[PDB]
Amino acid sequence: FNEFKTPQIDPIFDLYVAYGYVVSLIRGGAKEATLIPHGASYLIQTDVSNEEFRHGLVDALSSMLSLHIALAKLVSDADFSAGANINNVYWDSVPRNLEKLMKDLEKKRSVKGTATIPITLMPSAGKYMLKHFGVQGGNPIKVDLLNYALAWVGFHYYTPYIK
DNA sequence: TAAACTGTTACAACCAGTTAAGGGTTGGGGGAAGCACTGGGTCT
Repeated sequence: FNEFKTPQIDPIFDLYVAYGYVVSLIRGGAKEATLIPHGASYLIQTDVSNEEFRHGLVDALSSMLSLHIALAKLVSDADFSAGANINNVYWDSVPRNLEKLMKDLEKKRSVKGTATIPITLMPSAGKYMLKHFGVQGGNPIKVDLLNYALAWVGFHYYTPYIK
């Protein structure tokens, strides 16, 4: 077994990245696996280290890009781009994020940077956050690229939305 | 000089007959179903 560790942020985005983990594992096999909910941890029990998790993730990401291209800068009708996203800036940030993910996680190498977190994935996300008196010039909260992609795939594939 | 004795207190028939107990006609029209105010990202 591997006991894939999942960081704790909030039981909305954390459940989204858990959905991404479980969908990536079920994509490509991963038999005799289970999901153990720990309030917010939402851990996975599977007997594999990393082969089929990569296979399922790349398959799901290829399907993501295909759906984005099929749907119509690079605004489309995709759920993960404009079907649920309320910001016009997201309609262009999602294509570039997916393109960067394609350029990064295809030659068997890890990620190198991070990304912002949107309202749809986590309602508690915003560029203005106070610490003691006021807010900063940027956003202290950041999400890893792999975690961001898994949250995106979980949001588009699992949670339902009404527009 | 006395102060109603007694059989009797209605019988019998019958105790609504029929007919219909709404007929019709319309069962919300017609408008609107939040107007703004608060914008979140990515860059210089």
